Amino acid sequence: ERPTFYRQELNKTIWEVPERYQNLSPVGSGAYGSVCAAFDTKTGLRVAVKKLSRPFQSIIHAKRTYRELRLLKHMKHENVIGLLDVFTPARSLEEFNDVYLVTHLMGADLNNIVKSQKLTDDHVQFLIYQILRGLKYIHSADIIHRDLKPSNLAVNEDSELKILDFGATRWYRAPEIMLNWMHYNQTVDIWSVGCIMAELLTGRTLFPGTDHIDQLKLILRLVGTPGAELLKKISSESARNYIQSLTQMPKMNFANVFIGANPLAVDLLEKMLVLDSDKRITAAQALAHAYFAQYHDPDDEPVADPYDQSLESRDLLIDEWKSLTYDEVISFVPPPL
Ligand SMILES: Cc1ccc(-n2nc(C(C)(C)C)cc2NC(=O)Nc2nc(CCOCc3cccnc3)cs2)cc1
Ligand SMILES: CCCCCCCCO[C@@H]1O[C@H](CO)[C@@H](O)[C@H](O)[C@H]1O
Repeated sequence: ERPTFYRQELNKTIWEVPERYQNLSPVGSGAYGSVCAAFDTKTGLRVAVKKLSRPFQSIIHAKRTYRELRLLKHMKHENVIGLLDVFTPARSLEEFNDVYLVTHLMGADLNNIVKSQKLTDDHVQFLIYQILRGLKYIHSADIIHRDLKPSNLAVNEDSELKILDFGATRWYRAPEIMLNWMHYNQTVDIWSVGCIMAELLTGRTLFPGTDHIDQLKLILRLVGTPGAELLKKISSESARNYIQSLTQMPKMNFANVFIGANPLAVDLLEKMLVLDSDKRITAAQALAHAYFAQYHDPDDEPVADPYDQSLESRDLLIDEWKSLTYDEVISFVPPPL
């Protein structure tokens, strides 16, 4: 049976939700979009309901709506955001204009956990382990996050962590993304992890650049200027010439940057924050690293089913994206509680 819906004025608009979702009230001010906290009476969970803004206004909007819904429907891992529900008040394709996404209500992101303070080594181990476990899964589906940072990491009271993407902001970006490289390795995400880890250990931003060029300046100070093997890999003549014109600075001693840190943590950081992306440790390799001895379990670090990114990259008409999105809404099956 189709659930009974009720209507209510929220965020300047008329929301229409199934009655299982009780006591809607706006959260985040507006920083997560049009979102209300709610209580799901069916499951006994506090949830967040997001009303997608203008989902089918343009081809780009329609495409984004379909890409996010399809992707979130595919994500089924403890350390990655999942969808609790998705619904529309519409009874048919003809009147289909709104899409609501339902997730767990999240009380905190990683910054709310850190508060610019050092964490214990055991706590760092646990948090980084979970990020890497979630990344192994995401990367196995051939997906690159590309914007991993503390505000994209949800963390509950028992420090259980989920990777999401809400869509300063450059502090965790891989140098090759800063340089508009275009053939990104999955290890761009590993760079971000190294930056996050370093901050958890020290309670300070590793590379707090003031602007774009400063960010790169700070990075090079730690990891040194490119060696000969890396110089060989630069197709760009201008990039090649400029780096050749630079003054050679050696890699810093990480042990003398993270003073008093677990030497296993120092070792891992050295393997994450390598300028040459081809030489960075992968998510799977990082999980097997000794730093995570107390958490690593080879039999419970699952991979994803294959994910088709070509379907979302098509050039389709607005009503085609809308119909395909509608199908995704209708075929949705909630997770086992
Ligand atoms: C176009 C596009 C496509 C794919 C993505 N991706 N890619 C990923 C992964 C690659 C899987 C990481 C994840 C997303 N998307 C994603 O996380 N979306 C979210 N939507 C909400 C609902 C609103 O916040 C609720 C709330 C707010 C405050 C408190 N408590 C709850 C949460 S997380 C993004 C954009
Ligand atoms: C002056 C700053 C130099 C930064 C150089 C960053 C090099 C990143 O590393 C590069 O990543 C590319 C994109 O995935 C790969 O194609 C290359 O093989 C790899 O060497």
